[PDB]
Formats: sequence, structure tokens, C-alpha cells
Amino acid sequence: DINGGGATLPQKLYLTPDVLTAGFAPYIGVGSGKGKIAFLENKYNQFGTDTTKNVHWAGSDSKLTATELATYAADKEPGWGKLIQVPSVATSVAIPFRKAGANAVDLSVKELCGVFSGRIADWSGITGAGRSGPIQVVYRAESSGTTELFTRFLNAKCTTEPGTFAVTTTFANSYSLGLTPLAGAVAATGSDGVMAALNDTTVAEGRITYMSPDFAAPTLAGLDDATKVARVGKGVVNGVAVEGKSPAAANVSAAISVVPLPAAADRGNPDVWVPVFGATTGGGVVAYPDSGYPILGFTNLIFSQCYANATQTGQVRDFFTKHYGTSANNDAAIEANAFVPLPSNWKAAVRASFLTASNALSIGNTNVCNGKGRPQ
Repeated sequence: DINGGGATLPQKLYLTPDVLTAGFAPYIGVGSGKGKIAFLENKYNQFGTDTTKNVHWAGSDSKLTATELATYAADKEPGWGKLIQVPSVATSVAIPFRKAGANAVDLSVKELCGVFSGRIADWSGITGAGRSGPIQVVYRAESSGTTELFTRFLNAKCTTEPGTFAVTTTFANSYSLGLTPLAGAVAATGSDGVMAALNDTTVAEGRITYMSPDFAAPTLAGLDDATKVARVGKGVVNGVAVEGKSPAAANVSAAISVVPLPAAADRGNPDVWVPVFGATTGGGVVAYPDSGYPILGFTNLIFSQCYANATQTGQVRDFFTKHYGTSANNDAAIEANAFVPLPSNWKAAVRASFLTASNALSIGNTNVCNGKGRPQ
């Protein structure tokens, strides 16, 4: 079997029949931090107890760090080939909450920032929401790509809190003044563990969190129910009151469509393949959009260019052919699970480097992978 796992944000997508193609074992959702370790160190123990199995790929919504990349290049690349890091799909980060009320909850960015810094501790501080009583933040206990995507937004946009939010996979380490300002914030493990805490009816109402849109509501329609999933983006633009948007994929697709391709000359560097959003556009960073739903990013795949086993090599190529295909692809499934397909130019770029046989970066390239590859 080809063994993969990691990020929980897209786990239900990868578990959907026929999204992963022939030869792939069922995806094991354990978090992006564990997915990166599993791949980089070939440690199946991050996925399960059968450590005779080898790891072949990971899902991650946390980018590979400079240290991770350099260590793999020195330790693993000579025998296993280059690693490949590519976007899989684009995603919003949803803000589901448990607090009854007929009114739409529509967070301004300033309000969102105050909720997650602890400055706003009561629902009455959310204008127009018609709710009052304590807010309780639920967050991911472990190294999480959802946390990275979310804190990247807070770092860029929460610019008038007492403290500042650092970009991190560990939410408890983000705010400069710590979690102490929050009263009774609750940590849970996995997208599912956080949603279970959010939905726990044995505690008082008031909980709020950040979440994969595939987990944030039971169906796509539920993402548009602003009594359960917050709109974000409420404000005033050119003198006129604007409403925020739901985290439905339709509200981030336009912004995703104009994300620049990775710089051609540097496409051998896995770091350039995953765009990150930031306050301002420039130097590889893409500005968070001023229209549509504001909190977005990419979730990614990590693969090897080379596999020791030729059948596995072919099966990996078949998966890339589908997932990045012009047609006969996974786009319908991607949308059904609340995500945004990659734009056509992005699919073409991924194919041109990693599929097209003549390219030096292509999976299973006979010249590059001659006598090399990850173990089967």
C-alpha cells in the first residue's frame, strides 16, 4: 500500500471514495505536525502502531520550515530523491460557534481579533448579534495547519490589540501575552475533537472556534447559517456599511483564482509552491483579499519525486493525473467537501513540473530516480 496521513482539515475529502486512486491506503488524519514528521522522518508511528509500514506522502496545511527542508535535503534526498510540496486545494477558515439567537453573527475583523485575543469576553461586544453572555474560545491543542492558516490571518490583520499574534501551528503560543487573557479557553485534539467540544451540550452555550469548512457545519448549506457559523468582514467601505461573508467556498474562489504561480526559476524549491497570504502583496506573499470572505489559504500535499517500487511510482503519477487533471479530476468532490479547486493555471503548473516526464522534477523521472526512491 501507499501510506499517507496528516492534516485533519481535508481528511474527509481524502476519505471520500475515489479521491485517492488505486494503491492508496485510507488516509490517516492525525494533524499537520504529525504528518510532516511522518513523511520527513519516515515515522509511521505518527499514524499508527504498525511501524513496519513506510510513509509515502502526507497532507499538511502547515508549510515545511527551512529546517525541515534542509534536514530532508541533507539526510534523505540523496537516497530517496527530492521532496515535492504542492497545494492540494484552497480553503476558507470558518468560525463556527454555539450561541442561540435569531440575529446573524457577522464579525468585523476587529471583533474577531478581540474574541481571539481575549479583549472581547462577552457576546454583547459583537455588534448586531443580539447575544450576551460569556464567550469561550476552543482551540487546537496540538501542532495544527488550521492553526497556522488562522494565525497567519491574525498576524496580518489584528494590528490594534494589546499584544500581537505570531504565525504558529500551536495556538497557545500565538498571542504575545499568552492565553492568560482568555477565561477558560478549551484545548482539543483534531478538527473532530474541537467540533465535539464546540457542540458539547453538557456545558453552557458560548463556545466559538476556528475550523475547516468541511467540519464547521454538517452540510454546505449550514455554512450559510449565520446563527451557527459566523459571517466575517462586517465593516464600512467608502462610507457605506458592508456585511461580512459566509465561509462558503464561493466567497473565497475569486481571491484564489488570482494567486500568482510559483516563480518559474525557483520551482525546484518546494517552499515557493505554497503561497501564503499576508497584509500586503509583494515578495511572494499574497495580500489577504479586501472582498469576499477574508480568511483563506491552501492545504498541501507532500510527496517524494522518487519511489523504489515502480508500481507505487505509477500509482502516484495516476493520482497526480487525476487530482491535477484538466478533466476527469477531483473537483466535484473537492467542492462537495466545502473546498475550492485549484485554478487551471495552477493545475497546469503542477503537471508541468511533477508529471511531464521530460521535466527534471517529474515523479519517477528515470534519469533522476535511477536507483533511488522511498521504500515501499
